[PDB]
Amino acid sequence: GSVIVIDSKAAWDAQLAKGKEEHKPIVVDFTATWCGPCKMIAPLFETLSNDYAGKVIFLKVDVDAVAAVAEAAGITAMPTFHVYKDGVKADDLVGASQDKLKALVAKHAAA
Repeated sequence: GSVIVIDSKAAWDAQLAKGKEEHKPIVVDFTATWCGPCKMIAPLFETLSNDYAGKVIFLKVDVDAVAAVAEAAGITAMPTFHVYKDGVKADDLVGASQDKLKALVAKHAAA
């Protein structure tokens, strides 16, 4: 896919600012290597990044690799998906439903 891997708070801030400047929504997958359903839904997140390439920005945050971002985002259960617009959180979805992830991305690609 074209998912962007976040490796630091500085990278996070730069991506959120990019989505603001471009007026494109950002969808973020908060994931962990130990999370079974996270690994199950990762292929779909990749496919969606291709399907919406150029329209929606896709980010990935490994919560243990970038704990400062996971903490600031208030993560507690996984998978968690966030949508950012204008640099701030606009929507979220917690859980491994593939139908619901598809619907979240479709809603913001059309909004």
